[PDB]
Amino acid sequence: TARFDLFVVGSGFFGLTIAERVATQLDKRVLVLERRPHIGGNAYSEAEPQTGIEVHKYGAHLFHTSNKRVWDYVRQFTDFTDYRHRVFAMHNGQAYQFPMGLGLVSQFFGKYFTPEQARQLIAEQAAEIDTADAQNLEEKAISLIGRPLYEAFVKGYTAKQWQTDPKELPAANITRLPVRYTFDNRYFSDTYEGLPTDGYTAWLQNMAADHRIEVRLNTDWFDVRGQLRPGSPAAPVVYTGPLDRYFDYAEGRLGWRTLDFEVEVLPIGDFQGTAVMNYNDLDVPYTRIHEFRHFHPERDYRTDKTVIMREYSRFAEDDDEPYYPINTEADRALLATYRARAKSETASSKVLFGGRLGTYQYLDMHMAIASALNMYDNVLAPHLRDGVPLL
Amino acid sequence: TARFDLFVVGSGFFGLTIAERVATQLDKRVLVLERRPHIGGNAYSEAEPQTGIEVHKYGAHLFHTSNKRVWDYVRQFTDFTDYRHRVFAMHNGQAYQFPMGLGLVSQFFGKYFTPEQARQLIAEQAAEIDTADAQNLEEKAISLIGRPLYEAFVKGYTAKQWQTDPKELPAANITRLPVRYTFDNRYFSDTYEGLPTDGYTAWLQNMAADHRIEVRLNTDWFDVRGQLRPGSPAAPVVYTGPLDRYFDYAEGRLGWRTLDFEVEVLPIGDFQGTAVMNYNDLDVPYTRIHEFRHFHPERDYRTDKTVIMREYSRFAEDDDEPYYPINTEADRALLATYRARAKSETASSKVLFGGRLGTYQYLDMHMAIASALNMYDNVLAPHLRDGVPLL
Ligand SMILES: Cc1cc2nc3c(=O)[nH]c(=O)nc-3n(C[C@H](O)[C@H](O)[C@H](O)COP(=O)(O)OP(=O)(O)OC[C@H]3O[C@@H](n4cnc5c(N)ncnc54)[C@H](O)[C@@H]3O)c2cc1C
Ligand SMILES: Cc1cc2nc3c(=O)[nH]c(=O)nc-3n(C[C@H](O)[C@H](O)[C@H](O)COP(=O)(O)OP(=O)(O)OC[C@H]3O[C@@H](n4cnc5c(N)ncnc54)[C@H](O)[C@@H]3O)c2cc1C
Ligand SMILES: O=c1ccn([C@@H]2O[C@H](COP(=O)(O)OP(=O)(O)O[C@H]3O[C@@H]([C@H](O)CO)C(F)(F)C3(F)F)[C@@H](O)[C@H]2O)c(=O)[nH]1
Ligand SMILES: O=c1ccn([C@@H]2O[C@H](COP(=O)(O)OP(=O)(O)O[C@H]3O[C@@H]([C@H](O)CO)C(F)(F)C3(F)F)[C@@H](O)[C@H]2O)c(=O)[nH]1
Repeated sequence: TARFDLFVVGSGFFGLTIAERVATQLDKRVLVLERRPHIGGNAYSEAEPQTGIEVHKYGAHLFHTSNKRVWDYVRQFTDFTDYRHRVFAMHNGQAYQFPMGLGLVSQFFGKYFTPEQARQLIAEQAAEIDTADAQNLEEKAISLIGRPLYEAFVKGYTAKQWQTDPKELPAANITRLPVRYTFDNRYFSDTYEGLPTDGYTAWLQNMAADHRIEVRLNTDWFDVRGQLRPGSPAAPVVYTGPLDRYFDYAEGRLGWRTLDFEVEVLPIGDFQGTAVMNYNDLDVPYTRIHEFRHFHPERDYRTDKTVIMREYSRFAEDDDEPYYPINTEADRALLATYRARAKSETASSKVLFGGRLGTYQYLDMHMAIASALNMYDNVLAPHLRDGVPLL
Repeated sequence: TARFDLFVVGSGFFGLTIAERVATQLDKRVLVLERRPHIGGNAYSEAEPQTGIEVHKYGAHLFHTSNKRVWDYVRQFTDFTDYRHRVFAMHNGQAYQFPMGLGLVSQFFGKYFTPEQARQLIAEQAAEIDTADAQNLEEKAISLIGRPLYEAFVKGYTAKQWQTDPKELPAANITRLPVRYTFDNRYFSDTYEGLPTDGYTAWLQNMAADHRIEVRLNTDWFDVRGQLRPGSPAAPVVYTGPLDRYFDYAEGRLGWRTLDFEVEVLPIGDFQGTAVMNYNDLDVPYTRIHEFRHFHPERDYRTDKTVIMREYSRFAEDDDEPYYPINTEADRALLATYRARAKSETASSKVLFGGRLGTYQYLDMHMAIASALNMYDNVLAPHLRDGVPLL
């Protein structure tokens, strides 16, 4: 009678987490529908033929979390390396330590500042706004690093990445970056961090490995939901695609940013001597450059070639794949509307919304996985197992 | 009849490794004689009363090795943290990335150099000498980092640390430092690295914990060897004290360097924002400064106080404790003599020589432990177990 117990739209970390938990902990059959030719969403990786180096096809993916439960969960499917992510910043022909630390300060200001002297210097340069009263990105950034540093490393980068007035961008975007007064130049500040030892695709394939999970690549949910759902009428639907696209943009177009990549194999062994180099100056079109050999130093790749990737940012069109939610005031207002329509869809046909795209949220991998675990624990499992309504 | 099966002089890592292996693997009674009030030699650590921060009393101790067997052995007695040692260098009022890397190069030379451009620049500045033909420290350093960088970060530091012409110092001293053309500023380049989770003293106390091992603090071997050895005539002696001091300096005085430390608790939470800051300029008397809170960031120490330690270097006197072997041509010549007298002592009264002091070798912890394992495997064990002579 009932073919599946649950439909999941999208095979990203949210979708796979949901699909894995349901199938493995509740002994239920889950159908996962993926539009792309591969699973894993933007986390999908692929070895470059010439060099053998693993390439994060949709931009650099670095896993990190302070959530012990998430860390323990993800380690069920993959090992993690010793890698600690660091970023350098290119400004006026000089490579700077990054982000905010004694390294960045001493370089940019020409002399060594003690932790105490550094705190005083920034406090002076952050006088025009206090951190608590920070409404947007521009105000919050200046309140944390000061206007001179904001001018040189934030204002330009933010322009290329968003093409939106920094006074209209959320403050949460800039607070993704740690603000320190030590020489610690770790780009993240979570307890647990590392790269998947055998790569991202292996990790992802292990999450969807269970026999009760079926994944259909090259399949849009909208093309087949008419045919599928009557086959399993009681089965709920977890949707992780673009939230506005789901309702045919009937309330308006949410602001998204999309990315274009240029992948190039170079006849030299080392291009920039580090994994990610940010480009903060507007005299260059790309936001940053990835050199993927530096992601996995524990592996010994060939030393005569190397793979680099330039990252370009622009507004997402109707045919584009959305990467970043812009989340301006207008966007947040429009989101509130779709939230209501999504809330209605949950009660009318048991359709759930989650993930970066499904919630218009600037989510990372760990945040997406944690979110999926919460939806499983508090919503999905009680429904599928104990009959409880989804609301 | 026979009280002990082996005498060990000195409770450093060599001595303890020897004592542990013999007692634990051969079921033999070992007496360890320590002159100091504590075990562990220079690796002894101690919590500072006000702050609670662990202080490496005899200078910063960072464990690292590429030897899998050593790593597996030491982990039997302690856990290791995630710590990766990094050093910054102070020169003309600016804090530099260190050692040789794209960080140091781009800072000191004012602009960003690509890995390829960096290799070319140094090759030009290292033209006066090729690395293979490097006889001493000065020549080897210039051949690896170039004369301008040698002038600014090596020549001055080496003067304060050795007070000896760099043309008379061994090349092995400068090759302790990694030479890179990436942004990797890890001060070491071994596979395994970290700090003892519960501190060095706990680690050391676990190695000497066995009931067949007796350690006598506050005891000089020379004071009691007359009384002890007839109590166990068949028992060999492993000596890890100063090699020249053993023979009453009868062949001459080996050149040593000793260290003086200044420990100060400051009413601020952070002094330099990093564990070790080198001071390469001669306008300051100390070689470097340690801030021990940065050694263990995983621990949460108080943020209103901090412990720092200034390191001063000088020649070791007859009453001083030797830290570094200088190993000049004259020193190596004198060492050859003591080697012969030591070789004679092995055949006349079964006295072995090992460790940093006992062999006049610039040894690290892992090298000292590896050395002790080799002496156990190839010399001590066959003797104590299979009667084989020590030669
Ligand atoms: C450039 C970049 C770098 C990042 N780096 C990091 C990092 O270093 N560390 C970190 O923790 N996070 C990072 N992130 C964030 C992270 O990638 C996201 O959290 C992650 O993609 C979460 O997956 P998601 O489940 O929200 O689904 P997503 O992976 O965003 O994709 C889900 C899938 O849904 C599918 N789909 C959509 N619509 C349909 C449909 N109609 N029918 C069928 N399938 C559909 C898509 O094919 C897509 O594959 C980065 C993001 C970007 C853009
Ligand atoms: C400032 C400094 C920093 C260092 N940092 C590192 C580091 O970061 N990482 C690393 O791997 N290595 C480091 N080292 C090197 C390391 O400390 C040595 O390898 C280590 O001390 C090895 O111990 P050892 O067994 O050779 O004996 P040592 O520890 O040098 O001491 C042995 C003991 O013999 C005892 N003794 C001597 N004579 C007598 C006697 N007549 N009677 C009784 N007892 C005697 C002494 O009391 C002494 O305690 C550092 C060394 C110094 C000086
Ligand atoms: O140099 C910078 C870096 C960030 N920012 C601002 O901060 C915002 C968020 O930065 P964030 O680094 O998290 O951007 P992201 O693409 O979401 O993060 C990604 O950036 C990669 C890389 O290490 C860093 O270059 C990454 F690892 F893939 C990432 F962190 F996921 C960004 O939109 C900018 O407005 C700057 O202004 N300047
Ligand atoms: O900045 C430097 C550093 C080293 N050198 C030269 O290199 C030689 C050896 O250096 P090395 O760092 O191993 O000296 P060491 O005291 O044996 O090493 C110790 O130095 C500590 C710290 O991190 C680095 O400041 C340490 F960790 F404790 C150490 F590595 F054990 C030194 O004698 C100098 O001649 C310089 O010229 N300049």
